[PDB]
Amino acid sequence: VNEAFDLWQECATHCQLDLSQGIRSSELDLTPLFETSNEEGILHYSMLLGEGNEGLKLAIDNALTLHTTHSTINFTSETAESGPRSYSYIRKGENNWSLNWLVPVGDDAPASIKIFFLEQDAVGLNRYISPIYSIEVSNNLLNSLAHKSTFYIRAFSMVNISSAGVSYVAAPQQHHRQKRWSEWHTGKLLCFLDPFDAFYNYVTQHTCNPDDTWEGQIYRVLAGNPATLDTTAPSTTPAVISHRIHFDRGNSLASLTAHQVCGIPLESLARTRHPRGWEELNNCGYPVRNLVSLFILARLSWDRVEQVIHNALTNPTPGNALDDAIREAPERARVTLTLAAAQVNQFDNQAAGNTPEQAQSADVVSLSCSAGALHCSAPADSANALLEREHPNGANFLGAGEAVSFTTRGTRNWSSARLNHAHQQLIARGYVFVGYHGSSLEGAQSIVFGGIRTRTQALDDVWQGLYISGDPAVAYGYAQDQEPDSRGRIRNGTMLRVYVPGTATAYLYETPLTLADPEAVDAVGHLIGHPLPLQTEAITGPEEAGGRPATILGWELAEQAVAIPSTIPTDPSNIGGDLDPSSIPDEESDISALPDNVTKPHH
Ligand SMILES: [Mg+2]
Repeated sequence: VNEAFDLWQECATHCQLDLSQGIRSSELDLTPLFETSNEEGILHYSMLLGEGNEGLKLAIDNALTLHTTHSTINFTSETAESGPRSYSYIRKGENNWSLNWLVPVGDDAPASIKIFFLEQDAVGLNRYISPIYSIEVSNNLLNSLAHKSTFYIRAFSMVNISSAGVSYVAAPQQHHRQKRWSEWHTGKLLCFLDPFDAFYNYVTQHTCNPDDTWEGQIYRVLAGNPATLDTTAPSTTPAVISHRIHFDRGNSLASLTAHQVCGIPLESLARTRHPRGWEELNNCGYPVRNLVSLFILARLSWDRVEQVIHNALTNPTPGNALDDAIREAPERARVTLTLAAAQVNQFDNQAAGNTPEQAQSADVVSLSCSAGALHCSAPADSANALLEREHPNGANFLGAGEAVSFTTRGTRNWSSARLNHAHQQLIARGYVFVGYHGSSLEGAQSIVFGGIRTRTQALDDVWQGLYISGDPAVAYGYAQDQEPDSRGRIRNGTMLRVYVPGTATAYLYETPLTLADPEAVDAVGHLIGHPLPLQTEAITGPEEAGGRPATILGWELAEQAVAIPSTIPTDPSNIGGDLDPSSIPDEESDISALPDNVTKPHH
């Protein structure tokens, strides 16, 4: 009796909802107020739960069910095809919290909903956020949640609901489809929603980039009276935001790897509503994902990727699909499988329970790292996920111009003027030039558009990291394919410039000892104040005895470094040749002053 209520009328402002007579339900009917026909954008459903928000069962249709206690918010969600999926959030707050869900609208829009909990301080200001949970659901649920759904609430006695309603923001149609939804699977999602932009700024100390986060799109209420203005606690301190991404297809590791190799937004490799086939996906995205899948099907150790590639190129099994896939694009296979192997090793080391094989289908957790902070600590509840740290990369610093791409005939759309502008933007953001990195065309695409990240390397564990040099002639030797293809051919590659955040300048060390020399290991340990390997440090020294300098960035520093293209071309007439110092533009030499490296330990 009197089960029914009207959330968007009675609880728009405030309602004390009676739970004493058993279950309460409200139709959330959007059909009168919003026609999803010819709309592309985001529905943001929210309500604030006050006193009596503990010991409740909440539901949206039969699709999403939440259980609340004082210390936890637990939920189970339906998925498109993989069956139900359960998450437990340990509360960071003790007072009110908002239930938020995002429903993307449009035939071309993403095939995931977002769920997240914003916890307030004692005085009712937004202070803490849960992980952003991304669930790939059926086309039917995506459509229904944008039309009519029912909200159920039950105790086991009343609950204070306020600011119940729904808002909408249209996707910007001036940006092509890939770019348009690029931040759907990042913490910058919060920058799409007017009430949370400043929350993101205060918690991450990163910009809400106008051109990447829909700035200027009108965020408007459709029903009820939801929170639209910022009410962020002014005392909010920096903290890592986590975005947990479920892949219904079970191909998370392959999709993550394709994102990192190709520099393609992770959303583009997610579930599609209707079979898509973007030019960037058919050329790089799908083939790279497919190579990881074929490697998994071969049942080979991730420790052996470089020997599997070598074997495929020099002593292949004819008609073996993995060998043939490697042979088609060997250098892409090197970048692809050494990235996936590093991700699998990192996953394995996150928990005793974790196995290489659980990595294949694990959720991705995207971490919004705090600007400048040298360490980006993962939340405890991310230990069962594939971690990717969001740091600015080269693509954020290319500035205005046509699309930059890497070819044997040279870097496209990359003038001295564009480099000077990029350099100026980097030093204005406190980044410091540390040297040149030579890579393959595919290596450059990955590092610039995907970001620098750990790859497995055939070398001593203690000397692992990104190998660069202050001397562009050293880098130049690596600015080509790492090994020949199946016909014994090597392509020229790309010269890159590498910049570290200014926060790392005290950890840029130098020794007269030879890098990668077993006899230098204890002396380098003494210099950096702990045994190798390098963490958030770099070491500079002779490449070989008496030789030219090189620099190793520890992988944890390298992740935070930015690579942009050099205007030093690779000469395709003289593949394997020495750098002609006459091919170095004076405008580049002028911006290439190197740091004052630390030569004695701090203590
Ligand atoms: Mg915004």
